[PDB]
This record gives sequence, C-alpha cells and structure tokens, in this order.
Amino acid sequence: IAGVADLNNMSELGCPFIEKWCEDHCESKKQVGKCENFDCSCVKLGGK
Repeated sequence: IAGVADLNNMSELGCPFIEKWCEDHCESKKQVGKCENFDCSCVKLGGK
C-alpha cells in the first residue's frame, strides 16, 4: 500500500484541480507549492 507503485507523482498535470489548494497552503508558509495527486508538497523555489 504505502509504496503505491506509481510514477511522476508531483506532476501538476495529474492533479490540475488540486494545485490551487497546495498554492494556498504553501503561500502561508512562504513556499510556492505543488500537488502529488493525493496531498500537497511545499517547494521553496518555484513559479510554475
């Protein structure tokens, strides 16, 4: 279960309705944010 056996996880093309919510959280943290198709991840450098 926890290893998932799935590739390219943090591509926003696999989570394009979720990238919005990750930007909203990581913005509060001064990060840019990205989605990993189940949760979010806060990249400190970014800009799409």
